[PDB]
Amino acid sequence: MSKGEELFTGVVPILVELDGDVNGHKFSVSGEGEGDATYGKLTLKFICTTGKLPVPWPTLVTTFLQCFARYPDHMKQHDFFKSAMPEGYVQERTIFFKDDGNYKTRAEVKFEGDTLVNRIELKGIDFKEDGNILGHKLEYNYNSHNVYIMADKQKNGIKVNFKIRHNIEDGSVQLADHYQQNTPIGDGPVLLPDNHYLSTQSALSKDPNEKRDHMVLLEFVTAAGIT
Ligand SMILES: [Ca+2]
Ligand SMILES: [Ca+2]
Repeated sequence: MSKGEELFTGVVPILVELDGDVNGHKFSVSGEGEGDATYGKLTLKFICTTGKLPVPWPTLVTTFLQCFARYPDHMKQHDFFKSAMPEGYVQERTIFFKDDGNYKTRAEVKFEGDTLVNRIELKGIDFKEDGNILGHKLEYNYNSHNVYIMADKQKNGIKVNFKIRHNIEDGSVQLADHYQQNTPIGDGPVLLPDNHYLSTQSALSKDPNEKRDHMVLLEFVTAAGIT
């Protein structure tokens, strides 16, 4: 019921490009993989191209593709993300790390030909030198979360909020509160959803032959909350 829905019935190649500055530490990440929205499935490999990543890889997972969520057929009228394609959407976030600094991000997600592209600028400030982020105290793992979606009708987009729980090496938890807004790039109509959420599961791993600083990500994203 959108033109965009049909762009995602098969396997779609994905590119991710991020430039970051966290407390003056500048870095870039390039990612490649593919997405199969029929199964809510994402498989991606990220590589830090400027050397060693200066923050923990788990802190960047949410920044590095919600147009690949599997929306059940009865919920397809609530898929804002695909409806903005191919022209795309801007995805903006503030991520507040409890007792620590914050990330501000701006992403443009759209098709470049047949390839779905996520281009990101990230700015992190007020981080603690011996905090869990700059001190690299977060485990290389990931929890499952619900991301809550609301229409923003006076902006023709959506508002999204959720809390990520990052495991800390001492057994504790680093909360990362996400405030998110998405707005279409083009001028065409989009689908404005009723309230609902995306259930997310993610698995981080390493490529045994890769010597560069990297992250392999397997994700499943499923819309829910409307019956
Ligand atoms: Ca450590
Ligand atoms: Ca309605």
